This record gives sequence, C-alpha cells and structure tokens, in this order.
Amino acid sequence: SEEPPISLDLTXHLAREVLEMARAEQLAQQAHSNRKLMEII
Repeated sequence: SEEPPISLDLTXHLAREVLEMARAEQLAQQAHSNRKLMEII
C-alpha cells in the first residue's frame, strides 16, 4: 500500500472477464453438468 489503486481500478473493467467469464464457466459447467446428472434423476 503506497501507490494508487491503478491495478485495482483497471481490474474493475477486467472484472467482466475474471468474474463474468469465471462465473459464466461455473454456471455453464454447473448448468450442463447439473442438467446431465439431474436429467438422469
């Protein structure tokens, strides 16, 4: 903690990558995995 939050601020934009993409891949894996498993039950 010395320099300004430049990397944090820019990460704000890129949150639509590491949080949107990550969250999507989780919802997608856990949509189709869950759907394939649940389709069996």
